[PDB]
Amino acid sequence: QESVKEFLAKAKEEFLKKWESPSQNTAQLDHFDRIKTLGTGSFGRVMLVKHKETGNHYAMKILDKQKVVKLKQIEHTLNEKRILQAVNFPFLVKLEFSFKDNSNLYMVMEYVPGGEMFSHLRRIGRFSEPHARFYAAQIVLTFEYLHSLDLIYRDLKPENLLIDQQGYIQVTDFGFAKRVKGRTWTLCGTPEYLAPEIILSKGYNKAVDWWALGVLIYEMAAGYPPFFADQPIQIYEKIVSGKVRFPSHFSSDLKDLLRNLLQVDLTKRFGNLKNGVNDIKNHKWFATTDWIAIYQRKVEAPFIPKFKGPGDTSNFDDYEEEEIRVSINEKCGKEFTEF
Repeated sequence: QESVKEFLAKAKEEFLKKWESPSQNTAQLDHFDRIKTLGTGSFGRVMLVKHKETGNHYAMKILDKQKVVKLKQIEHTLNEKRILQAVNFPFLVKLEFSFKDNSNLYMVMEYVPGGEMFSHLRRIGRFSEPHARFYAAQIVLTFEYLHSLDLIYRDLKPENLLIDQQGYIQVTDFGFAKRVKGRTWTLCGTPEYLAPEIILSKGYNKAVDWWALGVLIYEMAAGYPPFFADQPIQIYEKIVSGKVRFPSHFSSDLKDLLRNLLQVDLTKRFGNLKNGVNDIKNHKWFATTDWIAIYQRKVEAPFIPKFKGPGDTSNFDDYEEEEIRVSINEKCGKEFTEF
């Protein structure tokens, strides 16, 4: 409908204004108190912090510049911040401030206290089809938004979907997101979610995000991913074969949708045909979904996470607490000039 076309035209205008003129240097470290480490990786961490004057809580992602350089993540880190400061959609975590110092890069996000979808899925075992469909619809609308801005996301997996106080999704971690008109070539993503054309080192496109949506829906409704194996080389063999076995408890509509998203030939894959996202939105599995009501957050969620307040960390786990050190000498200044 023209109403959807005009919504996406405005969304792209607002994105491009911030993309061309990015905000920089909008807070500093000593404006915040550190509370707890919420998760950790190769070159970065995420910490719960509290702003000292307003009392608001935030999730602060901290990247060590020297480690970003050594793990060959310069361009990816610059993509992450420039995209996050320019987007705006109900199911994306919001960036509130960004800054750098002699040692680190910082992205300060709104804190979502309900935890990762991954924790809730593994607790309960699997989601019913209605529960999986409520989350899937939010991912379909978010990919329709991002792809209309020429953005590929490239990191869909249950750990990157946080559950908010209303039981809706907020997508976090734009470390592999990129603005792409046409093809791109980098190997990135978690093994169980990789499309065949990434494994085979091709020039690939936004169709890899619709493949990853098929893996996510399968894992939500089964409890485990479709190409599961003990080591990556065996996972990759299963993916490129694309043979998939479905549990008997899956509906016939779910099986049919998943055969069309987990299509090895990217030129035949739902989301990547002449009708684009509408082949997914009009599929029988989504017949009960009110797309407008989902966007407006008017549907009652299947599940509300248990937590005590905006500073509660009980839905996240425990990590060794390490210093946030800042050198007296500036490191890697040239590489990160635009941040």
